Amino acid sequence: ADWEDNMETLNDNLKVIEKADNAAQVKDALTKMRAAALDAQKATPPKLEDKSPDSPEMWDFRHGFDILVGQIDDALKLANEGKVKEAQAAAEQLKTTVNAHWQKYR
Amino acid sequence: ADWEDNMETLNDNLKVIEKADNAAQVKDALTKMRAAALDAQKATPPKLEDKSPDSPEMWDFRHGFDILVGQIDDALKLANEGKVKEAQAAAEQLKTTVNAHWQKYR
Repeated sequence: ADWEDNMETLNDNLKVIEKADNAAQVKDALTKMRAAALDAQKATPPKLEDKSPDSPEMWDFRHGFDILVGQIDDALKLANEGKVKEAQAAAEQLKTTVNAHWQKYR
Repeated sequence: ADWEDNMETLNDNLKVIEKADNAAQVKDALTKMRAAALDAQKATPPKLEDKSPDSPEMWDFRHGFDILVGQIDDALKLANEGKVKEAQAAAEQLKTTVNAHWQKYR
């Protein structure tokens, strides 16, 4: 539940989704990502330790993770529709944003 | 806390933000919208009462409100930066998505 471990779970489950061959594996990885993205929004990365809870920086942080959760939800939509290849593509598109957020708040 | 009340809250606070003449008014209305959107996302909307909670339609529902929350976050970012004109503009962009979600799931 600290921010780095949640970012790792996001990062690791991206690789898992790409190597995934079946729908259960993709859905499991997306479910783990959604949980990790919501838990990461409750955590404090180093660049936010000294920032007020209503600071623009905190709101920008929350924005990034709420959008990420929204995108993982849409990937879960596709997966549950039986469009698993589309769901994997949707997830893979998150890699640069996950990595960008990882570095921004490091 | 049902979905209809929360959608009404999103609707009416959009007009509050439109007519606001000070920063606290916009920030509080966005705060009320955020609470309404998150509370509305925990609910089951009328259109989906007959659907599994793991259904693609429910993930699409969750995706829409997660994106909406994400956008409210960014408007609160802007308002707390003291760019209330920009916050108002960002909030106007939600009136479209609020109304579309209300129409889809009512």
